[PDB]
Formats: sequence, C-alpha cells, structure tokens
Amino acid sequence: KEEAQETRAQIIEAAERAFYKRGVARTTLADIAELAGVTRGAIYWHFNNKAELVQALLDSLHETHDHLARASESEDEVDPLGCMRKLLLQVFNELVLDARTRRINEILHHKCEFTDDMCEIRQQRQSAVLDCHKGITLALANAVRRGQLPGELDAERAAVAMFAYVDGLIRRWLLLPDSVDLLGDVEKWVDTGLDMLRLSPALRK
Amino acid sequence: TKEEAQETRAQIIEAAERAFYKRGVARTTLADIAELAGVTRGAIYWHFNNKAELVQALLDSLHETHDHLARASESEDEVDPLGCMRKLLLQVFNELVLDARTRRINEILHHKCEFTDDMCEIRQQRQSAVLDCHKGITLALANAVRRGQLPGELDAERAAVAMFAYVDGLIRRWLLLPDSVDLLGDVEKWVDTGLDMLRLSPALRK
Ligand SMILES: O=C1C[C@@H](c2ccc(O)cc2)Oc2cc(O)cc(O)c21
Ligand SMILES: O=C1C[C@@H](c2ccc(O)cc2)Oc2cc(O)cc(O)c21
Repeated sequence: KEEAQETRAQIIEAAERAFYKRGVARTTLADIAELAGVTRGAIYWHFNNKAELVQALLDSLHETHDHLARASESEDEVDPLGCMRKLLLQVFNELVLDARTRRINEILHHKCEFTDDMCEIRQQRQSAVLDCHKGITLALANAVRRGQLPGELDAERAAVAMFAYVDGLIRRWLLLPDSVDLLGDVEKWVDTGLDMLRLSPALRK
Repeated sequence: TKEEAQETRAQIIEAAERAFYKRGVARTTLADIAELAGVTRGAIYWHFNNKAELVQALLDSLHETHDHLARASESEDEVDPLGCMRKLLLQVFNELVLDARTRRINEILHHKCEFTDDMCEIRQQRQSAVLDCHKGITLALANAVRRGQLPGELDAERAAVAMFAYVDGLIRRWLLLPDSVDLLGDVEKWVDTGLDMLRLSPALRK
C-alpha cells in the first residue's frame, strides 16, 4: 500500500544502471530486480516486461521539455520558432549537465539493439519518432503562418531534416564529447540547424 | 590453398552480417557464425581474432564503394571538390537504398550494435572511424573554401560536424521509418538540404 509509488522509481533507476553497464540485450529483469533489491514479482507489478521498462526510460526524457514543446506547437503562441529555439537549447543544456539524461540517451543510442526477439523496442521507437515528427511539423507551420518562416518550406521535409540534424549531433556528442563543445557553443549549434530551416532553398517546395 | 582462405574469409563476413542482423552483435558470438557459414573452427580465429575485429571488417567494407569520390574531394588539386562531396553523398544514399548489403550493415551499425565497457573495442573502433571520417570532410570543405564554392569565413570543423550529424541522423531515420523519406526519389533534395546549411548558415561562419 503506497508500497511503491517508491519502488517504481527505484526499479527505473536500477534499470538505467543495468542497461548502462551490461546493455539492454543481455540484461534480464532478474539483474534489475537484484540491483533494486526487490523480487521479480515486485517488477512485474509495475511492468509486464523489459520492453516496458525501456519505454519508461525513453518516455522519461519528454517531461523536462513538455512546456516549450507544447508552447511551440500552438497558434496562440505569439512566437513558435522562438520556443523551438529555447526548447533546443534546453535539450542540449540538459544533455550536458544532467548525468541522467545523458545516460538514458547513451542507452537509447548506443546500448539498445533492435532484434526480432523483441520488436516492441523497434516498434516503440518508430512510434516515438513519428510522434516527435508531428510535433516538429506543427511548430514548423506555426512559425510559417507567423512570418517566422519562408512561406514555402516543405514542412514535412524540414521536420525530417531537423530531427536528423539534432539526432545526429546528439549521438555525435555522445560518441566524441570533446569534439563538440556542446555547452560552450550551444547557441551556434542550435542556430546552425535553424539556419538550415529557413536559409536553405532545397527545403522549399 | 590461399584462394580457399580468401573464399572463406569472404564467407565468414557474409554470415556475420546475416548473423548480426537477426540476433544482433551483443548475443552472437564467433562460434555461431561458424555454424552459420558452415565453416571450420580455428578458421574464423585465423581470420578473426575477436568479434570487434569482425564487426570492424563489416564497418570497413562500407567505404570501398566511395573511395574514388572521397579521395578527389579531399585532393587539394581537384577543381570541383564540392562537386565531389555532392556526388559522393548521392552515391552514399543511392547505395543505401539499392544495395541490401549496405543497408543491412548500416542497420547492424546503427541498431544492432551495443557499446558495453564489456568490450570497449566496439566503441573505440567507432570513435576512430568517425574521427577519420571527420578529418576528410574538413579537408574537403577546406578545399571547397579555398576555391570560393562555400562562404569564405566558414568554420570548416564545425561545418563538417553539422554535415556529418545531418547525414548520419538522416540515414538512421530512414532505417527506422523508411516510408517517411523518399531517399531514392528525392536524393538530390536531401543531399542539397545539408549542403545548403554549409553554404548558407552564418552560425557556421567565423
Ligand atoms: O521535441 C524535441 C526534444 C528533442 C530531444 C528529446 C530527448 C532527447 O534525449 C534528445 C532530444 O528532440 C527534438 C529534436 C528536434 O529537432 C526538435 C524537437 O522539438 C525535439
Ligand atoms: O566519406 C563519407 C562516408 C559517408 C558514409 C555514410 C553512411 C555510411 O553508412 C557509411 C559511410 O559519410 C560521409 C558524409 C559526408 O558528409 C562526407 C563524406 O566524405 C562521407
């Protein structure tokens, strides 16, 4: 009884450590349960499987940004592209400063395989990125129907180009941090990608 | 017979690919690639010491098709080094869509290959690879610049990083949701977009 609003968050913290150390593919619920100090039944109570745990880690990333995200995906917001700028700067600040964000991103990008003996991992990822895509595409049209935004962006493609650049930059920094002074030059990195979204003719219809 | 060995390196590699693709790199070991290929046992050990070593043989095969256009791009005497960079990326994406082998080895590289302190050598290899790749995009871009094909005050290094990231995330995006990027239909649009960023971003200058 309110036994585990608490153990849920301790099970997720042990999942991160197991996954960060041994990787997702070879970690069993039992490694995690041992690490949390609970039983595999205590885990089954919150999660029906390892894919669900992975999900919980993935989903935990959207929290911090939620507001700037939602803000920028909204007409009434006087200034969409500017919330997208803030959002992006926060995304990079949080990767640099927060060990937790970084670790979960490291697990996501470099320690979580897609194999057909658990395709809910690849499935959940597809769904996550299409979700994120609809988001970027709104933010993109709202900027456009606001003069912030060369009236003929192909949105959908601008959105894909954007996610791609931010995604590959993050994974880049994760591979070689001392080669992307991400914190020091946050603004230049964020702007570079925004300059792509408006200054590039190729992203136009 | 030397020619039999060459035959059996090349079939160790073929089966590693199918092997990593279905079961992933983490839970697949040399033993299992021998049964897959139908091989002899020290054979894979003669050829391939490790697993990191075999993984690296796959990641290495990828560059082969691009050698020519990559070399020209970075040649300080080549008259159209950005044209090389352009057509190189065209061949990269063209081959990605068309060549099943390339697509699978990339899928392995991107989606079936964990970095664990448990090896080190998979991650280490990879850092080197990307640092190497980086080196070349810098020269290339630095050649396009001498020659007034890209903005004169461009930061070559930060531009090379921007470009690598875009091409890497774009490739990964397609492997994940291929029906969301007409990579083969639009190839020139995708190459073009990334290249626009290099020539038009003022944040990439100074
Ligand atoms: O909505 C987001 C958050 C961001 C992100 C979330 C988590 C993470 O680990 C890394 C990046 O990805 C993005 C990438 C973009 O191009 C545009 C965006 O609006 C976003
Ligand atoms: O030389 C290469 C190899 C290429 C590549 C892409 C995908 C892949 O799976 C393997 C290699 O990436 C590049 C990206 C560039 O901007 C410039 C380049 O010169 C290169």
